Amino acid sequence: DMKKHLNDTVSKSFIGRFFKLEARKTTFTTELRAATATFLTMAYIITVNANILADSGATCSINDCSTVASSSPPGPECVLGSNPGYEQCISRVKKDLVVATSLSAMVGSLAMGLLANLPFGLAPGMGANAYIAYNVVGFRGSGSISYHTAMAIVLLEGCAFLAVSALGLRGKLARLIPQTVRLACAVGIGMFIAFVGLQMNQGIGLVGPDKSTLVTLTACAETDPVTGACLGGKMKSPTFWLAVVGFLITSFGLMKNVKGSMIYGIVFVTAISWIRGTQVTIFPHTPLGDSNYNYFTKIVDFHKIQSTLGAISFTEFRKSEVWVAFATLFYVDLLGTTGVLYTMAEIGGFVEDGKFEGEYAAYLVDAGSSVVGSALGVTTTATFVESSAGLKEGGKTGLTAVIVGLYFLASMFFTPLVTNVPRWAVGPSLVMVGVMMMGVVKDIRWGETKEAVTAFVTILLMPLTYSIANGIIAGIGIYLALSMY
Amino acid sequence: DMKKHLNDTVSKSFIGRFFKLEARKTTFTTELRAATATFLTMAYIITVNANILADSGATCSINDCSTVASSSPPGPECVLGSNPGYEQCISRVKKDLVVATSLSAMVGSLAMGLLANLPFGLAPGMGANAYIAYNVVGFRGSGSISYHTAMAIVLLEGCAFLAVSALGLRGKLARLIPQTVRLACAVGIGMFIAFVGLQMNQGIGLVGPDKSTLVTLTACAETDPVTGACLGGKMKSPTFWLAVVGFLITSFGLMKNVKGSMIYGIVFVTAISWIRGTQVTIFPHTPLGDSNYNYFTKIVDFHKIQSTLGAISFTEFRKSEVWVAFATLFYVDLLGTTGVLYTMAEIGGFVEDGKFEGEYAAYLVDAGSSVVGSALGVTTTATFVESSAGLKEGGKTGLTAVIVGLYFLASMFFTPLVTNVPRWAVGPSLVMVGVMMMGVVKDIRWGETKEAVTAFVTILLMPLTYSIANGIIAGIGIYLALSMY
Ligand SMILES: C/C(=C\CNc1ncnc2[nH]cnc12)CO
Ligand SMILES: C/C(=C\CNc1ncnc2[nH]cnc12)CO
Repeated sequence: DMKKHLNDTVSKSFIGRFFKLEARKTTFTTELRAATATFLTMAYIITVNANILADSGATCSINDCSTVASSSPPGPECVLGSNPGYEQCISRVKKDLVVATSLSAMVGSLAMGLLANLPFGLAPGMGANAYIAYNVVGFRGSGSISYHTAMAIVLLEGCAFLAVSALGLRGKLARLIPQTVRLACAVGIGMFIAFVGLQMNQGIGLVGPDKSTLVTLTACAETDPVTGACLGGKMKSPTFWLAVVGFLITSFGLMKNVKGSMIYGIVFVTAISWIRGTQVTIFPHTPLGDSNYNYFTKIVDFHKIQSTLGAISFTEFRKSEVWVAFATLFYVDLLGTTGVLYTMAEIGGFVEDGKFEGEYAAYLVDAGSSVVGSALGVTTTATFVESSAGLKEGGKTGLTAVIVGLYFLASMFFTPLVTNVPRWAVGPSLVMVGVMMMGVVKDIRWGETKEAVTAFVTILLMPLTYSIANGIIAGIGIYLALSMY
Repeated sequence: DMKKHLNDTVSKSFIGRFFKLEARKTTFTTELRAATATFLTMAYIITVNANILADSGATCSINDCSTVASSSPPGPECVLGSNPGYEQCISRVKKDLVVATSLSAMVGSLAMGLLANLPFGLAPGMGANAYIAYNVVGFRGSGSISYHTAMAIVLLEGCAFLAVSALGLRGKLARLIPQTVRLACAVGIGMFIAFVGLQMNQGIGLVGPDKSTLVTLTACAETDPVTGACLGGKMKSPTFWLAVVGFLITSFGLMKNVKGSMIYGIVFVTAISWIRGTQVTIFPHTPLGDSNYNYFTKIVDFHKIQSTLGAISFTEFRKSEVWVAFATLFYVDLLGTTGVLYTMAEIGGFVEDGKFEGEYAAYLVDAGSSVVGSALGVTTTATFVESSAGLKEGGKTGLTAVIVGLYFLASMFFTPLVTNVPRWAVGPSLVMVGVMMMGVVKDIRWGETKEAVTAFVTILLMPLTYSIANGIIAGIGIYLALSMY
């Protein structure tokens, strides 16, 4: 009877009256269990998002390169790599981005818990970060838009979404969109994300260049340090097989319904790779590896934001090729939010005939916690679909988001253990999230050619052309041209 | 009453008794209408397959190159292009391949009509030719296997299939395969075929190379003649827009259910491109264009096979990297035939409780008419899924295949009109067939992760790695590893 008296003294306290613990039958233990389940399922993003945004040309630029035998280092030599100053800068930025993402997940999860009494969790999810980490800012200073404007457009989009959802218009704005294009985009983004975690610059290394044909299987061991082409060997890379083993371990966690799956595989691969000396190690004997090991000697640390702190440059909104990014970010956010939260509501005992009793505040918290992320060094956030563990277990009030935020407190003190995760351990998680996103393709009306052609074009043009915007543009254009009357 | 007496004098003739026109209620007019419908739907392959196999490094080799200022032309300079002798050789081979494909479609359609009394049509379909035109023989002499062995493996596979289906084993052989892998392969082959008709060497030219990322949108006009890289311009290619217009015309033929769709778009684009003088023309003012126009001056011709006549080299079955191609061709044929014909049977009034009354001969005719194709210059054939027009209209006997063969007689006399079809008019047909193949993805069990992971891996690894065999191997390996007990 030890649990019963704790539950009832909590319920009769002011917390219980504030959250109405008596109504919507549930106890403190069930809510805590739901919160820990959701955290275990969704904890994979503290490192995945940080690693995605770290190799995305952050504040570090050509001005922070080291000194070489030449007079001054020009552009395309430092951003490529093989330079100590830029590597140290990127290591510091990757160290900072973990704390930035944890703070961005806490601010917004606490808001969703307090302002609205709903059991959800918020953090900067896939999509928008996968969009403006390789398509807008490019890979290490590529593309046309610098990193400063990439946060400015996120701030503008968040403010625009807040304005649009405050006074009621977004309900009538996201309903006129065709039904097939929404699902086609949702599938194409997942396919593109899965494709990203395969190349031999951000993933395991299963795909590379070729002269005659564009893409060829090159999981190859002799790997040129400067660029990444191989001088022999095929499907004998010591790291690719370990990554595949980790992916198999993760995949054999989805069946039999284990609590959290991706995090276990990530930590298994990382723990195996932490061994100093083997050919699969993450700390080599170079001075960079020595510094990384010296920092890893201590397991807990209190890092302070010093590099990518709030710093927004509003001096680039005078040209083209930037407003299109804003338009497509608005489109993607509107596509996601309009469906994910309403679908998530049905699992719980919340959906009513024509209202939700908390929709208005939940939609404003989701958009509201985007300015805080833009002036932090991260991208837009969204209600997580992979929070169904809590709704399946229990808990109908704001003891899920608050406890998730309290757990995320105990996630930024372990920065040394989250900064040395190898790049090849991320790939399996990206592939798994691509599979989960693609799982919805069975809801598309493939019968009539009008929807089938549009869906196929939108799905295909995203991974091949390596740009999310082209798929949406080509889907909308085909749908408009076919329906000309 | 003019039609009635023709119908009854045909029925009471020996043809009617031989085909049992009285039973399986139907008349001569209905069967002829069904045959013309099937021919109009499926006539798109006389030129598509010829164009696919023409730029696949045919008998033409380094020994047929012209004379230049150097002593002798080495390998990688002639097969690339920009040489008169090789261009003339490839033009002659493309001229011959149309007649070869027409003969291969006739022999086998007549057999399916006479030996078995079923209304189907046979021709070398997509898949196997898309496989051994860019993956085995490669693009113009690439890869590891010469063109001579590519026909030898087809002959061996056809003989093996005939032996396997003669004495009953293939019924119990194609049933132990997992259900998800079959559909995953069927979708991946379609995706790969659609991807093929996009590159700027065999398709419209929407996809090309890039340094940082592997694939980038490059529908670009300034196009280097030697290789195909552009020195400026984007999405302003005068031929890409015409190809897109043709694709739209074809797509606005699938709704409203017009008889044949792809052929109309192909002939529209080709007729527009036949104009001499414009920047989109197919006959330029170079001597090659002058010779092509001189041959096009006459509209009808009786071409005789002179280059790729039966010529099989059985001297390469001593090494590796060839038996794997045989195994995967056997796998693909077994995957296709086991489902397409049984599904096609249900539409007609033929399927019974446990038999088909004609399955045994139909399965042997399909495999039997592969040796004749191998010793002709083409690839394996299969019963066409896009013959549903006849079964929907009428006709329950062998007046469909015989009339289809008679029509294919009136398709090789028009070689000049089938040899000058531009390369950019083929792409829309490839994309449309990719859409039709992908349409089946809704039948895959995406619920459980065991099937979803396998299906996603098999679907994704085909277009990215640019090889059909890798997708099948990676699907089978994952399915075997996940189910280890
Ligand atoms: C809505 C956006 C991205 C969509 N991503 C996600 N949307 C919903 N749940 C998730 N879990 C992980 N990532 C996501 C960006 O605004
Ligand atoms: C079975 C094979 C290829 C599958 N291709 C096709 N299978 C069935 N119908 C068709 N129509 C056009 N192409 C096809 C090769 O043996």
